[PDB]
This record gives sequence, C-alpha cells and structure tokens, in this order.
Amino acid sequence: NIVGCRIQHGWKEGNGPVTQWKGTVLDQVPVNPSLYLIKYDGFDCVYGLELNKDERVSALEVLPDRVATLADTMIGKAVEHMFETEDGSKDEWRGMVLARAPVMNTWFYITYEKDPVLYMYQLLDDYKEGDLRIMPDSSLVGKQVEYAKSKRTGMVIHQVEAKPSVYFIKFDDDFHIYVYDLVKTSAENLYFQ
Ligand SMILES: NC1=Nc2cc(OCCCN3Cc4ccccc4C3)c(OCC3CC3)cc2C12CCCC2
Ligand SMILES: [Cl-]
Repeated sequence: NIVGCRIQHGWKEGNGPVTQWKGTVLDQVPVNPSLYLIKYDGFDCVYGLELNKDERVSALEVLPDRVATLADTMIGKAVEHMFETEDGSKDEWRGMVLARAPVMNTWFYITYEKDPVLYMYQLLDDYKEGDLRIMPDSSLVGKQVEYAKSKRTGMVIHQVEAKPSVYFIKFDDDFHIYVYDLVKTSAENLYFQ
C-alpha cells in the first residue's frame, strides 16, 4: 500500500516534544498487516511501527519521489564491519549478513553480536571502501513469543532464508526488530505459542 513510499511524520512520547522523521517504507508484514518496517533517513536500524494505531505518530504524509528509480554472495556470511569513532580511530563489530533489503535495492539487512537488532547498510559500498571483511565460510513465523527469566510479549515476523534457525521478532513494547538464532544462548528464554 504505502510500501515502497517515502513518508514523513511527527513523533511524540507522552507530553514530550514532537520530533519530525522522514523515511522509507520497506515492508508490510504478512503475519501482521498493521505492522510496517521503516528505514529512517540517516538512522541505521530497521524500525517497526503499527502505523494505523500508534498514537505517537502524527501528521503522516507520503512524500513525492522527485527522482525516478551482484554481491548476493555476501548473504549468510559472517563479517567484520568497521566504522569510525569520535577519536578518529575505527572500531569494528562482528555480525552476519541476513538478506538483501526490500525496496531499497542496494542495501542489506545485517545484525551484530554486540547489538542483535535489525540494521540496514549499503554493504557493497562499505566493502569497496575497505570497511567490510567477509569471513571464510564453514513454521514459527506468525507465532506468539514470550520472554521471561522480565515478561515480554511479541510475535515472530520473519524467518531468514539463508539461516533458517534465525528469526525476526517484534516485541509489543518496542519498535526495534530483534534477531535471534534459536539454537544459541541469546534465545534460551524465548518460548512460543
Ligand atoms: N557507510 C556506513 N557504514 C557504517 C557502518 C557503521 O557501523 C557498522 C556497525 C554498526 N554500528 C556500530 C555502532 C556503534 C555505536 C552505535 C551504533 C552503531 C551501529 C555505522 O555506524 C554508525 C556510527 C556511529 C558509529 C555507520 C556507517 C555508515 C552509514 C552512514 C555513515 C557511515
Ligand atoms: Cl553470554
């Protein structure tokens, strides 16, 4: 519907100030069509919002385009992804390339051990720049999930084709997309229905 569109909207939490956001709608989630995945300009995580019911969203507008519209071997690979720090020095995070992003062609879904939520980057550009090291190599979708150890509910929204024990989860209480490999320790408190 609004998938593939660029959007703008206000955001307000509680009595806080309204901030303005511009982004690109990537996906309307099949198991919950209220849920949209959005890439905001300049922000590297993928966000999920239930736009038709989230009272924090105001003044939702579709923007006009005004401009008219293979490294798939990276998919599934463990990588080391370098980036810049305040001090001028580079650091790196290690992670896994999950998939090509929808809608924004040249972009890839990736997640990281240090922050296992969904990110989206132009990985082939970063590779050409020397900032992406590829390491040598080497349904539950729609179910409810709960985390208790802390009692958090959500839904399994995607399975990663390249690594089928890996799933994307949307928790009811947050707008990040959480990524889990269900055989690992990070997933050991997740239970499904
Ligand atoms: N072409 C790029 N490749 C990047 C790779 C990055 O990091 C790859 C690992 C993930 N980040 C590590 C990190 C550390 C602290 C907080 C959040 C994160 C997320 C990246 O990180 C953001 C900067 C602040 C560090 C930014 C870029 C750009 C996007 C546009 C500017 C350059
Ligand atoms: Cl651990």
